[PDB]
Amino acid sequence: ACDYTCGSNCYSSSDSSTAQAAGYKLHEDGETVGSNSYPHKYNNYEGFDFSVSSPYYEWPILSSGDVYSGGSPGADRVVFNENNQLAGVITHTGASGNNFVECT
Ligand SMILES: Nc1nc2c(ncn2[C@@H]2O[C@H](CO)[C@@H](O)[C@H]2OP(=O)(O)O)c(=O)[nH]1
Ligand SMILES: [Ca+2]
Repeated sequence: ACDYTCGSNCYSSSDSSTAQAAGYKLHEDGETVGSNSYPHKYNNYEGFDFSVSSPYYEWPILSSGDVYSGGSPGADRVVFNENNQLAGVITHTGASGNNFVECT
């Protein structure tokens, strides 16, 4: 079973933890990768009720199991805060335009 299901993509806790560690490290170092400059501030326009406090940052989580290092980011993201706490896993899949919906 999946811990997080983003559309058709299946993720376990280990998948999200691994992606998060990568995103947080780049955040600390003040470095970004890809044309969209990840990791970057996630404003939460959607108004998701995250249990942890802002500010939030989004970083891609890939269905291939590999850590994002540039190129196409896909539709899935892990959202973490300044304390390196996981807020949630979101996706553009099943959401209109560039909006997000939570991965169930
Ligand atoms: N839907 C959405 N996009 C966000 C949010 N925060 C930042 N963005 C960025 O705002 C722009 C319009 O959605 C995009 O460039 C998007 O970045 P990503 O596309 O990298 O997620 C947010 O809370 N919701
Ligand atoms: Ca996996």
